[PDB]
Amino acid sequence: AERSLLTGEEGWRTYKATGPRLSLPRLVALLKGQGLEVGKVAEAEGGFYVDLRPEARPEVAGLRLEPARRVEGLLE
RNA sequence: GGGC
Repeated sequence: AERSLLTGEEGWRTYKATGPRLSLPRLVALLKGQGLEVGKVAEAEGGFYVDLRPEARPEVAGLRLEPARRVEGLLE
């Protein structure tokens, strides 16, 4: 009863990540460093969308994270 | 499906 906005797959919640010196590998490193499991990541004009577990409550210093309402500005 |  909870699906990724990037994939369709159940068990994910899509977040928008923004911040300075952002890049895919660094983003993935910061998250996994907090012991979070990381699903699909996709780059957008204003940052990255990243899938996380719905029960996870992610706090990562240096980044702003918020549940994505709409997915927009994907580089594709 | 990815480790500054």
